[PDB]
Amino acid sequence: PQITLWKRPLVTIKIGGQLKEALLDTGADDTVLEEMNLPGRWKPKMIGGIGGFIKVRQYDQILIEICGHKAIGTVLVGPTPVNIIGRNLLTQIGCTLNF
Amino acid sequence: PQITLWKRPLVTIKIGGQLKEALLDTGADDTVLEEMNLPGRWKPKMIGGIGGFIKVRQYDQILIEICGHKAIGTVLVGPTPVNIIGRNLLTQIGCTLNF
Ligand SMILES: CC[C@H](C)CN(C[C@@H](O)[C@H](Cc1ccccc1)NC(=O)O[C@H]1CO[C@H]2OCC[C@H]21)S(=O)(=O)c1ccc2c(c1)OCO2
Repeated sequence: PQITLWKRPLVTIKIGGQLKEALLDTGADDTVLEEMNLPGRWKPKMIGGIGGFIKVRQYDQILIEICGHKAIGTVLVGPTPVNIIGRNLLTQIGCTLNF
Repeated sequence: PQITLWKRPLVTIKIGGQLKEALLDTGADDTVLEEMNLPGRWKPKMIGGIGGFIKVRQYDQILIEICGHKAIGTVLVGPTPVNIIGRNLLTQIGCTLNF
């Protein structure tokens, strides 16, 4: 579909058997999800933005379905205020900026 | 143009008569630029990112040119890690997400 930017580009996603709302974020290198209990191994990471850094847990090869489009890649989990779909997964669903 | 997301969506902007590089950031409500000298008056404001809240200078009705597209809107100036173009200006140049 085509999504205008009058409002936040929030879409429904499916990850780890849960439906959530997440931001399609072209400014996010990586995908960062609100705190959740995912199984499997992980490694710690820190990611920076406005206000400083947050500590996150990095899971690899995590499947996420975005508006019916399937994608699999690295997913960071930590105390983010919002679910953020980053470019690592946006590329996989064929998302582009257009103007 | 149609911009894929395998790289950061970085573009050249023109503000205050000076060229800079900025990130098209659909996950940002507002446009936030690194510390710089801008003409006109400003008001102190606070914005929160992933890592917390920062102090910024708010400039209203500022002319910015993005990839040759003219916009006039609010521009926040403060200690952001990257020049980011937010939805307040992305809408003015006709930007949409598509997949
Ligand atoms: C360094 C470039 C940006 C600041 C990076 N951010 C993505 C933004 O889209 C962020 C995503 C975002 C959105 C809401 C809350 C927290 C983070 N939005 C943001 O900070 O916008 C602010 C300015 O406008 C205001 O509206 C939204 C917040 C304000 S981020 O969330 O900090 C981020 C996400 C994934 C990352 C990462 C940083 O490092 C590598 O992987």
